[PDB]
Amino acid sequence: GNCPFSQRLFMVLWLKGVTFNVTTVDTKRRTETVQKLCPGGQLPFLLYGTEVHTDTNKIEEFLEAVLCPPRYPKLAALNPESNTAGLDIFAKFSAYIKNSNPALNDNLEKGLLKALKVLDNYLTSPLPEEVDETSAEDEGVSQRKFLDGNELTLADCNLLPKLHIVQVVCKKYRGFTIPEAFRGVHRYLSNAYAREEFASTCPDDEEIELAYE
Amino acid sequence: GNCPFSQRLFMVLWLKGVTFNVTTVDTKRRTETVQKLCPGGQLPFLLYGTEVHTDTNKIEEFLEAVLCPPRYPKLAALNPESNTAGLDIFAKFSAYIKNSNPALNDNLEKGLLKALKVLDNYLTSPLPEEVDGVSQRKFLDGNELTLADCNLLPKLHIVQVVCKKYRGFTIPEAFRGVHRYLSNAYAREEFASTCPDDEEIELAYE
Repeated sequence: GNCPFSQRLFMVLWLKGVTFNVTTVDTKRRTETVQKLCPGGQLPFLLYGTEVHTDTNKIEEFLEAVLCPPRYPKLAALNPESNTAGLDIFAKFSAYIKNSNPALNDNLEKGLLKALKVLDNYLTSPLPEEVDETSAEDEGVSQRKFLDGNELTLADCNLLPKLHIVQVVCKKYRGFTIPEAFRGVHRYLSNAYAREEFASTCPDDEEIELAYE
Repeated sequence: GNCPFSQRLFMVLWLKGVTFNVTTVDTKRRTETVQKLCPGGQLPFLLYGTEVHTDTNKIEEFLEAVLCPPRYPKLAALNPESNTAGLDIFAKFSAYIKNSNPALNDNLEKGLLKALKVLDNYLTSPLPEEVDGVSQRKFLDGNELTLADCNLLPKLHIVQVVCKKYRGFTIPEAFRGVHRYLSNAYAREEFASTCPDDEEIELAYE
């Protein structure tokens, strides 16, 4: 499976309150170390067509259990749906970007769009906690910042690195962007990119670009 | 390999300032979590005779790299000898404790004693930082706990506990280096608070 020393784990650490030094020297030392620890590859692998969408990170499980309340905040989502929202996106991305037959590109692109749209609908439908909240402009449209509410959870730690990779690699190598009509996905990514826990653990475009040549 | 979610790792965490609540209930939950993560066993495995003494903990290496200065203290030892001192004690122990033949016991014990003595000599010999004689430093590499201590101390402690219970064997008082090292370690909560009790150890190797 995937290298467990990943942006997902970095986000978990930062959200637990265990932050890193934010310098290029630290980025390099971290990257070199993870290269040693995960010689087979450090960013999440592309999936094959029939693969289930699980991606267990044992170190994440350890940290959530042992770095726990009261000393550390609990990061697990409250709504089970949050833990599966968008999970198929990296898979649809994988099939789309691995394909070099132009004849299959349209069906595969639509597959990725459709999985994005499913996420968008999750992001724009109210969660239980929102039942008596008032939407800003359109009745019954969710305005929460992240998957499970207004706080980052474990579910966001897995999804956002992957979504960010999808965006960088598709933009670079296909000229594909996530439609602006997916307002929930764009709000989500905008709120995420504004959080140091995501932005400071983000690999620069060049590391992502080179990873997926 | 050995379960990476170990006393060694917990020591590293506490030495970086990432601590935990230590009540019998919190400790029990952590133990349970690690059993789930490492069903095969949680304490370091006994070695086979031909096995090299390497014990790579990738999560430890990761933590040292990322939880680094200026925000956190560096824990890597400065003297390379620190990282190999006593690495063979767990292997000598393994040979000694696995043997069931009373006729071979005395000379396996000699091997274990000899390995403890090599460590004792390292601990009593001044490091380069101490030069102009007996060393007064507390730990392998100096007066601060390092990653090297995080590996060695859990293992040395298990050797002490198990050997005392199943062989009536103790580290001679005369190995002052070793005794002072263990005393100084037991006086630090980063070790004590992450240490399984004697029954958990004894029963794990029974």
